Amino acid sequence: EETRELQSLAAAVVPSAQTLKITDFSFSDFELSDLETALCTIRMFTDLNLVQNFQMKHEVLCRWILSVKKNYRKNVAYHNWRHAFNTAQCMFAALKAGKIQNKLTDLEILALLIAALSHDLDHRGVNNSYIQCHSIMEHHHFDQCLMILNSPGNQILSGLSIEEYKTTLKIIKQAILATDLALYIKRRGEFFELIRKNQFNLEDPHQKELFLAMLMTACDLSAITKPWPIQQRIAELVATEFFDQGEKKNKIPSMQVGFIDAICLQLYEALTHVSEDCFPLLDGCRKNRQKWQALAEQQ
Ligand SMILES: O=c1c2c(F)cccc2oc2c(Cc3ccc4c(c3)OCO4)[nH]c(-c3nccs3)c12
Ligand SMILES: [Mg+2]
Repeated sequence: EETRELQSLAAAVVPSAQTLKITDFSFSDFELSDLETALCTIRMFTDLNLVQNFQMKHEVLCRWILSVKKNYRKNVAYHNWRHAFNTAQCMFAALKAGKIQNKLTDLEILALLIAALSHDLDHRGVNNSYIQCHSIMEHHHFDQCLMILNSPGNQILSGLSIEEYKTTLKIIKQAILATDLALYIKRRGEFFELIRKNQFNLEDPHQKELFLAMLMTACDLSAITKPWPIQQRIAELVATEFFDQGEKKNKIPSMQVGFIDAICLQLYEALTHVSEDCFPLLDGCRKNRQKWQALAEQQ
């Protein structure tokens, strides 16, 4: 039963962030059970002071994490719980190892972590896009997020005041909507020009919101930064979703270089200017570009 999964999770000991390796940008989840990802997720909340500062009951958080996990589709090859889990893991690593934690409020951190885990809820697959611009899919991901956040027993934000709740919901909404790459493509120019001119200032509310959005995209796409054998396997999953609805290997390397140049490099370059300790994401992205390019030239 589902409630048997909850007992095991609620009862278990949550090992530290160091043991779980969740502070490392190089993190991988291929060796982890579903239960183990749920533990790493508890430790993320815990070591960001979110359980303390917003008074989350253990039983509620556990049930919430499991509800979230249930609302991804495992038959979808890439856009599933593991991608969401990894996205949140990258957010955690960017906050701790990347030293972004200090540049944000606790409400912003809570919203990003929840948004990261929720940002692709009930995704059907890039191909399976039959419904019934304005970023329609991300609106549905947020609706799912909200539906779970309001479910009996899953209300991890009950400890917030009414004002804190509405702010956090606003930030969560913005953050999930930022994972539409069309919005990323539309807003990134400003971010890059504000970093190029040395005019970047997080005290400005508009520039904070813009940064929260760019951070979300950095985490969402961070599989492109992983060590080569991890990257290859995650590329393989993406390909299974893009093709097989669940000669081929000729074109893949060139596309990966195309995607890195078009979307990824500038973002990770920009993020590194904001905080130098996020360099490993840029570095890992460059190393993967080198490797795909070598394959693209017929190695
Ligand atoms: O995460 C993405 C990705 C995305 F998020 C949103 C939109 C497009 C994307 O394309 C991606 C490629 C390029 C690509 C495009 C089409 C393909 C393909 C590879 O293989 C088969 O068909 N690589 C990755 C990753 N690779 C590693 C981690 S993320 C992709
Ligand atoms: Mg998405």
